[PDB]
Amino acid sequence: SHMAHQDALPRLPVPPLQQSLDYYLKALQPIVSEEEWAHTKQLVDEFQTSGGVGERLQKGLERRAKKMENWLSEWWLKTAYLQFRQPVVIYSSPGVILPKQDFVDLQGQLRFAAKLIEGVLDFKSMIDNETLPVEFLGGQPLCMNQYYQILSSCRVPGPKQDSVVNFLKSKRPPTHITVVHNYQFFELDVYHSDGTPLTSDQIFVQLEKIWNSSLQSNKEPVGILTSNHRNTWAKAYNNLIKDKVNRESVNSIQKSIFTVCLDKQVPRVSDDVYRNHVAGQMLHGGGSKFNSGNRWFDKTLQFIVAEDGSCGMVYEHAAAEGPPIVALVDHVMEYTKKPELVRSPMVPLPMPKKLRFNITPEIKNDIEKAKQNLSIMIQDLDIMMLTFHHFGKDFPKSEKLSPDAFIQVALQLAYYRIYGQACATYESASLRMFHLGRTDTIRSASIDSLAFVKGMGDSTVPEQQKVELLRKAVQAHRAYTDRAIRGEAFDRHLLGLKLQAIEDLVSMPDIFMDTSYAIAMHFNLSTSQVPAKTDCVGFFGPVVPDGYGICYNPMEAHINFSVSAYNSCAETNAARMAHYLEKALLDMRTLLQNHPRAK
Repeated sequence: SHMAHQDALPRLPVPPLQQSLDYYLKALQPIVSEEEWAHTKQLVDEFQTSGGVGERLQKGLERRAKKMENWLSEWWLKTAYLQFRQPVVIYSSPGVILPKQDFVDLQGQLRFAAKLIEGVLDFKSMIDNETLPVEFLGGQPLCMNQYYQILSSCRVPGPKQDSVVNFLKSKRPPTHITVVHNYQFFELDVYHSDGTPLTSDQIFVQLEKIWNSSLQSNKEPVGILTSNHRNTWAKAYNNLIKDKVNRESVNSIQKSIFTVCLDKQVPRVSDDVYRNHVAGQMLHGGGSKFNSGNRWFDKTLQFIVAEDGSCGMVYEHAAAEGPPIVALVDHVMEYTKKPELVRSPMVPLPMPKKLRFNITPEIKNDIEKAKQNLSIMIQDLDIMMLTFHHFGKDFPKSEKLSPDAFIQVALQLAYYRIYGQACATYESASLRMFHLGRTDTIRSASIDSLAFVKGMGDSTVPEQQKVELLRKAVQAHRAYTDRAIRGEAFDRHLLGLKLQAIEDLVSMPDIFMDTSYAIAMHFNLSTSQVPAKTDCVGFFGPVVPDGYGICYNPMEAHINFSVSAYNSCAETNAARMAHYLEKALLDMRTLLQNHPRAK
């Protein structure tokens, strides 16, 4: 946004080598054996010895920070996403379930979709004109770059690694979105010749034409191709665009401001699993016989409007970070509530262009393979949605405790109660205090959290001691969180040192081949907070086979939770985890309320 704002942003720092390594050792203590830790302790000493390996890699990073706007940006984008070859569906792109709407028929479905589209466009005008209010935290400026990467962008498959395209500020910025109904894509202009955007009224009319132009689900679901493994899709994609019309259709989709999915009616399911199924619809589409073919997962922003009133979205992580999504969601959902103005007469509108795909035996075969792969992926995903109604940010705030820290500690307690030990845990920290900053790691399994979880279930530890361990664990998490936001965390730094060595063509440092590092980076618990004003929540699959994916949005008086796991791992169970988490949150509240400070 504002040039002066961005120019005043500090550059991402390179923490002192001794600092990060000391923090690293501290974070390893609760998750590795005494034997593995003592060894890592030795490797760390060797790594930072004067004139040693680590010393040179550090200087390498320091030279890097001097020459680039952000020393970590490209590396992070490349290693975390562009080089990740698993399908983006479930394993990378987060899904979000929004408040269910009240429409009961197709007309209502199109009307809402029309309103949503207008809302996103309204948000876009602020981004285009850079009038989007600049943001701060604790009095310090926050980078606004993330906002200029979510619209008019798309991920592009590559044989070895993928890439991202962004046309928001190209010579001739896109003025159309893409609409997909019954697996058929349409190019819809949402701006009149004079630059003004179409009204919800005008949009509805265009959506009506699109719906009518694709009444049956009688076309191959080419879109489902985007849900396959990245190496597989890269090849199928190359073949797909050999045809001129296909290439043109793909191009229109890639350049579209965003995509809106008008989903088809799905079978009824028992009430107790309804939310779980809707989450599924937003994350992956539910399957080849449902709405998965009504998607283009390479697209950065996909808004989904279900037939039964439900709605949500799925965003591609390479190009989109959490903050901009939250802002867009809160803005759009409010816009959909603002009083619509009196209907001004309507002018003629063109027919939205259908983006056809010429099917061949090769493309058809690729589609069938994609259906099979996605069916396997979905069958292995175990999702449990939990609406914690007992309390929200209100209780923790009444105890002068950070709600996010409180939740993370509860999760640590729940995990320990089930497995009897702690595990590498990941929570995302925002690095927006720095120019082009994305994320760093907050490690929730710590010396203090382990002390608390153990003491909580130890009959020999007096409740008064248990409550003190609880407050220390929460305060310790809060401190880690604040340090990470200030660039004092160590995970991206250690990654940087490793990448620096790779680039310098030196032998992989021992500290990275260390078993302790492998354990440290294998997150059995991968979490994320969605601090939105809108009553919504996100979800994603676990980052490891034997892990859980836990997302939450703390509201004032309740907390929205999603817990995912893979069935292929017999040791994990989403429902069981959600149950323990609920009880953990409750037991922590009970302990605190019965053992207050002093009068």
